[PDB]
Amino acid sequence: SEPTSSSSLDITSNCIIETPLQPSDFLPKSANLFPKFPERISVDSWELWEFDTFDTNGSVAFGCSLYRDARGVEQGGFHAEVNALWPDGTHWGETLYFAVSEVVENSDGTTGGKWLSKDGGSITFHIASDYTAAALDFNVPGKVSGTMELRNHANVSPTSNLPASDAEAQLCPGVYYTFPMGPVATSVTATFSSVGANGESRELFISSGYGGMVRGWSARPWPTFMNDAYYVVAQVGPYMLQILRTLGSVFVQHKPFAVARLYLDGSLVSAANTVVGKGDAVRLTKVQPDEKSQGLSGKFRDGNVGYVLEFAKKDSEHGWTFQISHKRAVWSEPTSAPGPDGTGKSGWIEAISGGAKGENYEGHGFGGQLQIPVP
Amino acid sequence: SEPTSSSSLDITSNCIIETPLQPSDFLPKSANLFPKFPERISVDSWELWEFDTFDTNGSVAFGCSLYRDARGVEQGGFHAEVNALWPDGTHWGETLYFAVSEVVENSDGTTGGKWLSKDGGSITFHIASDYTAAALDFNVPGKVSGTMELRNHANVSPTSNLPASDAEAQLCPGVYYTFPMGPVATSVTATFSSVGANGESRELFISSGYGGMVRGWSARPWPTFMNDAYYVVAQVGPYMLQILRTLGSVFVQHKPFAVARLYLDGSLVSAANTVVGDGDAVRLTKVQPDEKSQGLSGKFRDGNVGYVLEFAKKDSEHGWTFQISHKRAVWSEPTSAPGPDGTGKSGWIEAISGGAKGENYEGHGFGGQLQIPVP
Amino acid sequence: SEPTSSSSLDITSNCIIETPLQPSDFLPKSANLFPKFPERISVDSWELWEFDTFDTNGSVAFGCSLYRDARGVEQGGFHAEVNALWPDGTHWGETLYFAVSEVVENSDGTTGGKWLSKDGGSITFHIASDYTAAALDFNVPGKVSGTMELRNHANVSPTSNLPASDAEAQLCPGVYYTFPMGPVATSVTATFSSVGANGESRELFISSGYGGMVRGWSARPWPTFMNDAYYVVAQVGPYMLQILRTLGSVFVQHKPFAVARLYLDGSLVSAANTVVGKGDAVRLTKVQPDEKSQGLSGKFRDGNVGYVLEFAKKDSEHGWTFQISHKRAVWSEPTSAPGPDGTGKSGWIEAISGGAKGENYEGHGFGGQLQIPVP
Repeated sequence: SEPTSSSSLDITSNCIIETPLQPSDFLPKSANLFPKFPERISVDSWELWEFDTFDTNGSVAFGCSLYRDARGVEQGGFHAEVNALWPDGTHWGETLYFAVSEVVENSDGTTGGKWLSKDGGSITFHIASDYTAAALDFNVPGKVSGTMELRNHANVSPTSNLPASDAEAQLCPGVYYTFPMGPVATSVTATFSSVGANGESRELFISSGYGGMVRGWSARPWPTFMNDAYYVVAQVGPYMLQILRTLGSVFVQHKPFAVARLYLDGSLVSAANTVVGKGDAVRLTKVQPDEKSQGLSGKFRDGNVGYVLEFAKKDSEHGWTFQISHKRAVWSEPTSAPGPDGTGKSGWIEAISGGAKGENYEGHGFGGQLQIPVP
Repeated sequence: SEPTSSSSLDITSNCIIETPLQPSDFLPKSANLFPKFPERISVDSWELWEFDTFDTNGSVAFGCSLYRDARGVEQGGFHAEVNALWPDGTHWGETLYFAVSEVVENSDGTTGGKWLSKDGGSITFHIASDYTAAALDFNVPGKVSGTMELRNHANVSPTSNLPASDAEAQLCPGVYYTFPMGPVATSVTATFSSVGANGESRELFISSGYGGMVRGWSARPWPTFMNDAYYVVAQVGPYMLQILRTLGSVFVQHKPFAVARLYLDGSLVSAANTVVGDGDAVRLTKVQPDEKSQGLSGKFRDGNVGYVLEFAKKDSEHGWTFQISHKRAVWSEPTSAPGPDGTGKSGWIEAISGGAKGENYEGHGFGGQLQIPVP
Repeated sequence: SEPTSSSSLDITSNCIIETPLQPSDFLPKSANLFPKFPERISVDSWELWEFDTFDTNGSVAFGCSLYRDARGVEQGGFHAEVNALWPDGTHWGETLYFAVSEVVENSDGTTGGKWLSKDGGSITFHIASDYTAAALDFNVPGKVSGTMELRNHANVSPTSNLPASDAEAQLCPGVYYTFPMGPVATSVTATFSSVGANGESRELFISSGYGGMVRGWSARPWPTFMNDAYYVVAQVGPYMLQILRTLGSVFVQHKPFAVARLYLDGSLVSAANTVVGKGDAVRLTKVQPDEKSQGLSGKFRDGNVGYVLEFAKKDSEHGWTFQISHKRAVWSEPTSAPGPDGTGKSGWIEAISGGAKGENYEGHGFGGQLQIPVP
């Protein structure tokens, strides 16, 4: 509970270098929660600690992505992307900025994080030494206050499933993207200062909610390996799934990449770090509204109404397939100038069905898709 | 005095490396005229020493931008952009390539530079230890010979206004763009061997010309932080202004940046390193021909006939506003294949008017705009 | 003899770093066959050992490009492009991925290479210490087995013609592209398990064939310096020519580059490392089907039916001009989504004629062109 490792960066006091930085090495069988760029970042480098929640029916969602990268220097802070959805369709969403990001590892092996702004507002996290619990405290004046908790209850420990090699931790060479907590039950108690029309509103998820945690980092900037991405975490009957799939920019010859994990009754049954042309592999196919009647489209040039997600087992014909349809729109922000080819990012409360061949379990997910106009 | 530090690069002998280099650190309250990549240029690094002049009436102009740029090296050497405009509208413009670029700092604190080619041809500059004077000598056989001088006569020294921090010296992280001489009186006496359809011309500005000097450098190549730029140096009654404004490419999330300086009869009255986001800030708005009748358009996809330039003073409602109209075309070169979306660069002898509330000064500027086909 | 230098890379074990690596320095008057990134590759770097063959009549072709390439590693391993063409027009072509790539230099000065996969399949090469002979062995289960030989019989040695400076070995700064064996006679005996309608077929090129060898490497990825390339090796009467000619992407301001060599009965008579507006220069002009009736087009947006290739002496005004027309299609693969601006790569068995003024020699070449969808 005394700090034994400490990284503290102040984006307003010269911690950005304009040439590449190599991160600290990946640690096998660790959740690698301590920053990999501990003293300085480059204009390219990024680190992500992400915690999302939603209730079992998908009527409410609350997510928080904490970043260290240089995108927010002009706003004076590291990014904290906070998004909330109520049962009535109201959405609250902001990129919040915090001049200081401090992450410590304590002697007991717990990890603490603190995004701190000059006015004293903060978002903090605290993660158990064995990665089975995470707690966030929000204290952002005039924006959002409250708490979020994620807990793993599975039989097999988080540690048992942690990547043992760089390949198992990687989206692609040099891009690390990991789901170290696996299946989590969630709870939220939060208050938002102004929602919809200048009014305060509270939000609750009770210890019975779903969600997921993401730990990611890279020296490589996103445009150099992707121009389209999809992320979701979901519960579909007894299945717990989590996936990031990128579609490459021209700088990786438009190659797709994915990191994906599938649990069944709390046990890992599929781990994929490759796309169907190591462990397993995944295929992710966009669904168009001329193919499937149910599902919203986002507001930009990507008109898909959902996806088909297939987990293919290495040895066999036995796999798992999930139909994902966009059920409720969360966030929506452009990533280019408007127009017929304008791109953007859209968050979703997904309706998902499927499982093994013949199965038709039904559940929900929380995630989002993004394009940026990189060739 | 003899040279006390010396940077000499020669395109025949390993002057460029295929991986990134961090420049030497920015020096506070210095003009930073000595090369920031003194032993070798990197795959993407560029350094700029620029000296532009025009006469009080805008009838003649003469500009020279000296580069150490990996792009120029790939194209033949250390390069100089040289552009002249005569009262009848004839333009002379060439990119000149040199095998050797040498910059020294001397014991007395002066800075000397020499772009030199095999055949003896050369462009040299000599800058005073206190940056109040700069002299160029042109001796390029069959192209141009003569001299250029800039002399600052302000009672407040150039050093007093020099950037004291990376913030004040930067367009954006790692991109340095500075106007260390401030307001200068200029003169030029040059002969050009062939102008128009046959024929030698002299070109003269009497010490009572206007213009300005630019010192810039970065490890980051221009396409990674911009795809559209406007630069101008101008005199408008008692005002002397200098501004670069970039609009970002996808690689900086389309963020706009600016470095701008406004002097009032020799004293700095507004310093901006930020764009207004609806030191001080600047707003730069393009003007289209359906809005304003007076002004030329460039020959490429950017159809604007000028700009509105506003300096917004921190905490005040009252700033300065300048109307910029494209009066005379200088240089015009494509930067993509031609077509409806073809990009290019255009130089201008802009007609500029305005000032603070109640002011209507009128003057001229020398500048240019540029697009490149990067999303 | 025993290895005195060894570089062995394994995709299971930290073979690629996510930040730039500088290669080992170019060695003057060496074929530089040992890997320039010997301990690991970077996420940008690539290295090429390429060996191509065709018969004198242009009825059959067999080529093998061996790579260590970050893009290939991202896509499965150290890759080999293997392409074959039979007299009836049947083409066989695959990209093969290998877990291990090993190159050694032995005490006798020979260079040995081994692309090796988990199942024991391999492609090996062995190159003589004076670069006059090279032999490849293919042992790829279910794909291809056999041998390819290249031998130089010129009275002037390969060593006499090797580049002596970084400039003579370069396409552009930092991109090395070399033809160290010069003119070679070739021989192939190969068997392919499945070609056309699932049928194995043998392929024979008697020690009376033509072809060429390429050795290239760079820390700079292809999109950052090109978006269109043409490569060919050919025999036209007593002439043996070899050229790469790239057209720049926006990241090198669309500048064209070339590396080209022309031999007359075994002696180097033109070495060009520059495009027509140091040694000589080359001009490479596309020919359109509205200009010339004979010649195929590729299947993508580049509709050319051939090229005009001119070698220009600096210190005279004669040179050599060759007419290149696409005779037979070898490989054809898209490099973008399909459509009116869809790009791709096309291999060809070229018909080539020409020479100096008053010459009309006729022969054949093996090569290809490619575009990548980078502005």
